Amino acid sequence: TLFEVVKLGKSAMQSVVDDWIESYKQDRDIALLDLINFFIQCSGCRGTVRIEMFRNMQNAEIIRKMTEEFDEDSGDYPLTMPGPQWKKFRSNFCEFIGVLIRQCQYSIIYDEYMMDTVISLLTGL
DNA sequence: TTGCAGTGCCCACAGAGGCCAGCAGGGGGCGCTAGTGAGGTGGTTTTTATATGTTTTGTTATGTATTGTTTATTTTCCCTTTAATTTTAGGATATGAAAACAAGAAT
Repeated sequence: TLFEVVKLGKSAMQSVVDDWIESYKQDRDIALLDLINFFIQCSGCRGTVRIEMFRNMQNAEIIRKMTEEFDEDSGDYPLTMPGPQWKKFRSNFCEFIGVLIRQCQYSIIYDEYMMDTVISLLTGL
């Protein structure tokens, strides 16, 4: 529930950034799954990415499936819904990306693992 | 004149072939109808589309609460100066205790 944790009043953004760093050092797959799930539920898609469906089958059919499994109740998406709670949601989202990527610049960002999948999925979407 | 060898004629029943009704062969043209097949029109609904009313969303303005700012009255740390207050002899007191005297008592 990293989408909800980042959204619903995160006390310290660097704290959950370090939590994601610790989970990635523990196991790359689960932290990558959590980051992808965070991005998908940040896109307004209420579908949840699973371990095998992230690991095995590719990103374009993931995009097609989440287009089929968007599960909307309205046409609005979290980038345009009214204001306050969602405005601070968007700010926390941007700051989480910035702090998470910038904090790993010393040793983690040269493992050549997360950026391939992240770039592929984000480019496809 | 006759017997014999050969001819004439008349009939008749077969023999034959045209005449004729009967009958079957292939094909042309009409009287009439059941049964679909398709095409056109009308009705129905229906579905898209359009417009109106209500409500939801976004924007604006006012009031309250929070943070900051130079005063500003504590307040408090640090002097130099007294006002109790304490300590050390120095003399006087007192209350005791021997010491001498005087008074019973004994020898």
